Amino acid sequence: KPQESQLSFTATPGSNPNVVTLKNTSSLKGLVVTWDLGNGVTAKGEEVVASYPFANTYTIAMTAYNGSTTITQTITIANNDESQIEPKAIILAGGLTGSKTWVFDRAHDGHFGVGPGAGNPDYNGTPSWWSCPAEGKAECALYENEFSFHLDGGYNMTWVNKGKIYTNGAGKDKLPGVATVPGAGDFDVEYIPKEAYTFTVDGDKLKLSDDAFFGHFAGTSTYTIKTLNENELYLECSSAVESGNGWWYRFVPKK
Ligand SMILES: OC[C@H]1O[C@@H](O[C@H]2[C@H](O)[C@@H](O)[C@H](O[C@@H]3[C@@H](O)[C@H](O)O[C@H](CO)[C@H]3O)O[C@@H]2CO)[C@H](O)[C@@H](O)[C@@H]1O
Repeated sequence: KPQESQLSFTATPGSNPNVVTLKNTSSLKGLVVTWDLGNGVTAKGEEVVASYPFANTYTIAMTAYNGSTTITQTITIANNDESQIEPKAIILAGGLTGSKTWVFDRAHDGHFGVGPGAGNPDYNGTPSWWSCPAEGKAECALYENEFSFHLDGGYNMTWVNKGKIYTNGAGKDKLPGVATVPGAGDFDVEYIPKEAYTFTVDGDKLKLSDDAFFGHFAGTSTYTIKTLNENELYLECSSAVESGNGWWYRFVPKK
């Protein structure tokens, strides 16, 4: 078996420093070397390239075979690479650094609503059963739920509330927390968010990790992005607890 002393490699950042060339420099000749690039990718070859969209420290492992022996180094990637990051994620986060908090558009009509959902034969693309007037859900927990997006190591999201989410009878029946009836009707349900979440954006699909939802519980973590720009995030979702019911939500930046 190779001796940890016999083995070496270089990790050289390119003109794009998020793309790193890994080269076997070991004191023994014609070993077979495999790599763990620290980013979920493994490779085999004397010289391979690794790409890291996100600023972080990463552990690279080279394994030489004659037996097998493994050595590691850490690399620091200094800055997020916009060329390898989902563009809509950067709008959600307000940029490649920092964070951006989004809140219900409570001051304008139509920031929450319900209608035939996209699989329903009556779908018309709008919350045609009920559309919330400005401040219509002031008297419940709905507007206390705020969502922060940030690209600190990955597609990260922070969910803050004051310990409650808003839902209806169908939703309350799927959640363990105590339910209360607030001034706006339906149900507040005790629900404490996890300290950290992730998200994915694939085309117009926004998915939240760990069964998260945008303050209003309808049994799904999948949203359809209808509008996303620096001033507005307009979402549809399809209820998993009331077949064929669709919900609409409009978020704007926290001021
Ligand atoms: O048109 C029949 C259609 O109605 C669905 O139920 C709707 C109902 O029409 C809406 O009036 C109702 O709106 C609720 C608001 O009045 C309330 O103030 O706020 C809550 C949100 O907190 C609104 O839900 O919504 C229900 C859907 O939840 C039926 O479900 C559907 O089967 C039927 O075809």
